[PDB]
Amino acid sequence: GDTKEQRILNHVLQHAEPGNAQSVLEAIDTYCEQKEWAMNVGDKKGKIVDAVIQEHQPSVLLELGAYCGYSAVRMARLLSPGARLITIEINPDCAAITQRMVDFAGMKDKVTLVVGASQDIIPQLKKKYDVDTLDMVFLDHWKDRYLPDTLLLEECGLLRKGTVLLADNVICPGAPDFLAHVRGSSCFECTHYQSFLEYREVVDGLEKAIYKGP
Ligand SMILES: C[S@@+](CC[C@H](N)C(=O)[O-])C[C@H]1O[C@@H](n2cnc3c(N)ncnc32)[C@H](O)[C@@H]1O
Ligand SMILES: O=[N+]([O-])c1cc(O)c(O)c([N+](=O)[O-])c1
Ligand SMILES: [Mg+2]
Repeated sequence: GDTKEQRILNHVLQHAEPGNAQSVLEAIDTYCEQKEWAMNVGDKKGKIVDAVIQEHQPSVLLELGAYCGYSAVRMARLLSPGARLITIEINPDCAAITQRMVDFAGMKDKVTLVVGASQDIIPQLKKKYDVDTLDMVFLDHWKDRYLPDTLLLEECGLLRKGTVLLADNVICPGAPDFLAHVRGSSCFECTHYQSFLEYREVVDGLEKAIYKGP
């Protein structure tokens, strides 16, 4: 047998162009529109992710939630030489898929994959992954972790003035406690980017929260 995540990977390996990150993204998006929905950020919201990366030019980018590697490929392809993406994924099989997808897309030199839970890895980023502060964070893991991991990132000293947090799914499925925190707090300057849930006409949005200092 096989799983949805394996079928998405197999579609890419068999139909996308090796070394062509854009072709990998398009193959995933086509498979998910035509065959089986999956929780990749997708094309519409992905254009917004792309725009945030282009506006901030992060040198150290952290992703929480890798899944099959769609967003890791999408983001990595816009980073400059010497920039790096650290992506944390709790499920070892998804992590294996993500590394296979990254490698196929020609992005392996940009990406450090970490297997584990964000809450376990964040407190180790400075000591084990040679992070000082982060330039940007993409939150796209289980939504009940968005608030507590944001507080962990801050308390661990990983945010600096101007660090960008970009959170998927703030409308659907929703992340209301995260939203109330960053919006209400004087420590974050927030902008809402409304769009659509991946591969659907359901409304969703992203929140961009720029840290302003403690
Ligand atoms: C929405 S999918 C990620 C999609 C990906 N960002 C993309 O756009 O291609 C969410 C993932 O977060 C992972 N996950 C859930 N809780 C986690 C945690 N605490 N730390 C790391 N990964 C987690 C899940 O195993 C799943 O792969
Ligand atoms: O249920 N969904 O439509 C989604 C969509 C998403 O984009 C997700 O990131 C998600 N999740 O992490 O649980 C779920
Ligand atoms: Mg999502």
